Amino acid sequence: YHHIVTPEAISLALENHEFKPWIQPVFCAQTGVLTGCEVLVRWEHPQTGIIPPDQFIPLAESSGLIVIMTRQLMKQTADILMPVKHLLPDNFHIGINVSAGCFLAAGFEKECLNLVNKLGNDKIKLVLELTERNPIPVTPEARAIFDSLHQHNITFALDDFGTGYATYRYLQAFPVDFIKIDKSFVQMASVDEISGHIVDNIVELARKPGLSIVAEGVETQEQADLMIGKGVHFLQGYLYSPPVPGNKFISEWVMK
Amino acid sequence: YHHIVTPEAISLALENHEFKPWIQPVFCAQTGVLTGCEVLVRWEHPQTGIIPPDQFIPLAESSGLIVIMTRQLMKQTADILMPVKHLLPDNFHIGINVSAGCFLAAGFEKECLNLVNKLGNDKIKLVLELTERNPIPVTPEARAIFDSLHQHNITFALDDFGTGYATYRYLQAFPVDFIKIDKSFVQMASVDEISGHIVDNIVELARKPGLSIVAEGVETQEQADLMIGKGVHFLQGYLYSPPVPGNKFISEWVMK
Ligand SMILES: Nc1nc2c(ncn2[C@@H]2O[C@@H]3COP(=O)(O)O[C@H]4[C@@H](O)[C@H](n5cnc6c(=O)[nH]c(N)nc65)O[C@@H]4COP(=O)(O)O[C@H]3[C@H]2O)c(=O)[nH]1
Ligand SMILES: Nc1nc2c(ncn2[C@@H]2O[C@@H]3COP(=O)(O)O[C@H]4[C@@H](O)[C@H](n5cnc6c(=O)[nH]c(N)nc65)O[C@@H]4COP(=O)(O)O[C@H]3[C@H]2O)c(=O)[nH]1
Ligand SMILES: OC[C@H]1CC[C@H](O)CC1
Ligand SMILES: OC[C@H]1CC[C@H](O)CC1
Ligand SMILES: [Ca+2]
Ligand SMILES: [Ca+2]
Ligand SMILES: [Ca+2]
Ligand SMILES: [Ca+2]
Repeated sequence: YHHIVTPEAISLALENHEFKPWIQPVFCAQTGVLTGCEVLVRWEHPQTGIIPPDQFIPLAESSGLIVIMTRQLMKQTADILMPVKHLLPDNFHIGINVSAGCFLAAGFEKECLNLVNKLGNDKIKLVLELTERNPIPVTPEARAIFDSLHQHNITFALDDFGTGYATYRYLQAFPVDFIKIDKSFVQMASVDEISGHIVDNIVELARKPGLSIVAEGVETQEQADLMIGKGVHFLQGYLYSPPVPGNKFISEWVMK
Repeated sequence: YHHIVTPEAISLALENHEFKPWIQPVFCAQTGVLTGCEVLVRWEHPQTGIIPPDQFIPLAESSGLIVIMTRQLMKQTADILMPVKHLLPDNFHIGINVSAGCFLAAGFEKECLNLVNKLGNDKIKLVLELTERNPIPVTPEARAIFDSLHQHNITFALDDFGTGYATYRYLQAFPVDFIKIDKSFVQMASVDEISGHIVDNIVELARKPGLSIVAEGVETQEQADLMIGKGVHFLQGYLYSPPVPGNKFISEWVMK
């Protein structure tokens, strides 16, 4: 078959609450312990099964529907974690992918605070994951939103570090708290006379005062060893677990 | 807008010859003259319009249908250029994206030769664009195909340079003739204290093989200037032209 995703299809799916948060664990690189997670959206379409984000997020962004989607994902994430919030490790980080439209929408900050207040400000840390692809623009208006969120104890990550066109300029405007190295670099062989120099360079550029580095996309122990050896702070990847449904995240990570 | 497609849908589209070669011009960095092109597939679906490769190539590759697709694209490319082959610049390069399945299929080399023989061996140069993503495996069998194609005056490019896990190893197994710097790096701002150091590093690593370098994805004169100044040999990008249909490529680039 040939299914076509249009704004009308996404909008109906939102009405039916078919966009679910799946969750991928994040770990301390030095101790191996659970420190957090990233929420990754999945469209659980009753007739066709699970549709991944690459087959709808870009249209959700250009149509504006992402705003409603992310609002639902944040409510649902809170609903999943509320019953086990007392079992989470202290300072448990929750990563939410935030596109430019979401960030700039009126009431965004109130939705962030609502998630934090449900789970416990003393307990979790909300991490808003931003990207240089189709980015938040550098305006005083955008920086004011960013600063207000920071003042309310919300933090930020930069996704896909090493792939952006003007990353220093971006970080100047949006001084985030975490740098997530793009998976492409995380998976490069240290011994390779080309690729080992690339990942070396990217990781060195990522070392900035106060910024914690997350190596995302770790698939093998040898990738993990390279990142650990470079003093990266957090690890995320298929080696540990792909993203899983809420209940499975609770059963396999919060409880283990 | 997002098309969720099955092997059965691709196969029917191949039966209907709906996969068309679009063509993007490539230029000499020093003189600005037309030197070649890259063929980029477009699914011209009669009911829904033009579907880009990101919404079907990966399934074409995993299903095996890419083999038939590329065979069609090569025949069609020859059919487009045959009527104007005498008007092409001498040594006109034709870049064809070749996935692992295509490369390894019996009769691949004969399909390459058929294209070359139609357009003229002393006239064009067929360039097979390979990628480290889902790559040809490093086996004696694979290297024998690669060598035989080289002995028949066919050449190779490495796509997406700067993104592969073990690029030196890859080039040692598959000693290509051109390096294409990935667009992500070509578009980095030289003045950026992060991104300028990344593109600097990637371009210096791209010299290491001592091959011709193509900068793809050039969108601004400043990107072009950075690449020209670094001694890159060829330029390709929206600054000059996006990929266009065959007739338009002939009318706008081949002809004057
Ligand atoms: N091969 C491999 N892949 C790994 C590994 N570890 C993690 N990943 C995948 O890498 C992606 C990480 O998220 P991302 O870079 O922000 O990249 C994300 C993000 O840009 C976007 N996205 C996902 N969820 C959301 C969302 O709720 N909102 C928005 N605006 N974008 C989202 O979709 C992209 C793709 O998401 P997913 O398909 O869920 O793909 C996810 C994740 O499952 C690994 O070890 N190996
Ligand atoms: N933003 C921007 N983009 C530019 C610019 N100049 C060129 N591009 C785009 O960058 C891509 C370059 O091809 P690629 O990296 O091999 O990346 C290709 C290639 O991996 C694959 N693909 C395309 N045609 C074929 C094919 O016939 N066979 C196979 N196996 N893969 C193909 O799909 C990918 C995407 O192709 P396209 O969507 O046609 O996208 C093309 C091209 O239109 C620029 O200045 N700005
Ligand atoms: O657990 C550490 C956290 C690092 C920031 C990332 O964005 C989410 C997880
Ligand atoms: O025109 C020069 C050619 C360089 C190799 C590329 O793969 C296509 C164009
Ligand atoms: Ca992310
Ligand atoms: Ca990533
Ligand atoms: Ca290519
Ligand atoms: Ca590329």
